[PDB]
Amino acid sequence: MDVMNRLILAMDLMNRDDALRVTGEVREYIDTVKIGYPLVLSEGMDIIAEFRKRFGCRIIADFKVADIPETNEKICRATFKAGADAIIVHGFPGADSVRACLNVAEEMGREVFLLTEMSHPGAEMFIQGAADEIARMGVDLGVKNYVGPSVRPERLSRLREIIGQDSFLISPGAGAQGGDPGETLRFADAIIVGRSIFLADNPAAAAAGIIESIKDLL
Amino acid sequence: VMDVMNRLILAMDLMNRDDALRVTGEVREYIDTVKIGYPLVLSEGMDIIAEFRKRFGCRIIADFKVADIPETNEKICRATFKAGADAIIVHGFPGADSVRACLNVAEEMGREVFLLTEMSHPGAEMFIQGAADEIARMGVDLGVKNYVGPSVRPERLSRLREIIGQDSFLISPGAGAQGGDPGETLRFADAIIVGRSIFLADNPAAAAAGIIESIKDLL
Ligand SMILES: O=c1cc(O)n([C@@H]2O[C@H](COP(=O)(O)O)[C@@H](O)[C@H]2O)c(=O)[nH]1
Ligand SMILES: O=c1cc(O)n([C@@H]2O[C@H](COP(=O)(O)O)[C@@H](O)[C@H]2O)c(=O)[nH]1
Repeated sequence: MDVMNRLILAMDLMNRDDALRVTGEVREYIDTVKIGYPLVLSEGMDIIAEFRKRFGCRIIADFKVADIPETNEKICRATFKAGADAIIVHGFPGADSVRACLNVAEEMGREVFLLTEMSHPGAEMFIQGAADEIARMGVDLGVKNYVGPSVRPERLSRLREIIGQDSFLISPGAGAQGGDPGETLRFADAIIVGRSIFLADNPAAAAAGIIESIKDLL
Repeated sequence: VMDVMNRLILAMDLMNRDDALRVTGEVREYIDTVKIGYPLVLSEGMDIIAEFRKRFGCRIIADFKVADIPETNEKICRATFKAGADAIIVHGFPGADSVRACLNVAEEMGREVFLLTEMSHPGAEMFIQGAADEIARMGVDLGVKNYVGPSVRPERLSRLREIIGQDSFLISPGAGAQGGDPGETLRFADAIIVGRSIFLADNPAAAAAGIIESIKDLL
């Protein structure tokens, strides 16, 4: 996956007008948008097709898929039917649940991203202690795309070590949650950024500023 | 606790509005509580909740297995309750802040959170099972009153019930298609969740009536 400027916009605004406007304002800087449940549950799955029509961006559906295999398969089918290029899946529910998603992705020409460790404080309670094993499970399953946390670069580095330099790694938590774009890109292929762009006084200037700060990494 | 008719919750995981409405209508004399998940919501929109309320007046549990950071969890809960869900199901494995975020929205909005502890599928044994007792204890500490645990592992369901106490409300999927037994499950759970063995039946009403007949002494 070739992500422009190593920057993925997390579009978590919950109003169609604002989401489209803000994405349009930063469109020259990105070609990849992460769309999650805040926007989808507020405006419908048809929002994905609308983003493709307006921006011709790739769409990662951040749905943190975390059900049994039967239900995971259905969620992935509905998601890819809506035009998502990729879907993010939790690893914590185990290998069969991940495989269910991989199967649908292969059938429909899409990608699965495996979420290993998360960026929030609560991730330390259960996820963190399982994360290396979840990453190894991904490797065993042939997963090529991973998500790990900007806010813990030592954990992000370990995740990179496990999956190898050939796998693709994206990372949320830079900006609002305190992560640093440049440090994160030592290990991740791309950073995910939401609020520090879409809540900024001037979203375009915010995106341009982030990119300026990592210019030597592009 | 919510008064679930016949201790039986329909898992409506059909992905077509016409079929989902037909089947739900057919079993309405037996079931007043319906679990709507992402297979239906992502296929037909959040307005499917509105449609179910309009047509059936059933309680709606939004099975969204909420599993994000606190900020995003809050947004998901707000959108879900705005659409008319009575309750939402939240994963415990992302930790206490993520659960608290959902509880705070539910409190503000006058709705309920169900905490999913252990899951029913084989993959649950890899990571979830070993965390489940602690996830349940965390729920009790946070003031969670409603829980989800697996029909297919009676021994685990019993332990979950012990942890949360007799006053907590516990619902349980895995009977029927996944092999769990309704009667045994209801030794510990307040209600069983049943999907495919009802909604794929030639006669979903007869399937529901049959399940209920088999547990009639427990009603
Ligand atoms: O560990 C994770 C995994 C995520 O997908 N995310 C997602 O990444 C985005 C982060 O947005 P922000 O830059 O506003 O903090 C949100 O959409 C969030 O749900 C995260 O923050 N941490
Ligand atoms: O551990 C769990 C938690 C669930 O919510 N579920 C949900 O309960 C339902 C089970 O349906 P069924 O009776 O067709 O097996 C599905 O909606 C599934 O997503 C489950 O099967 N196991």
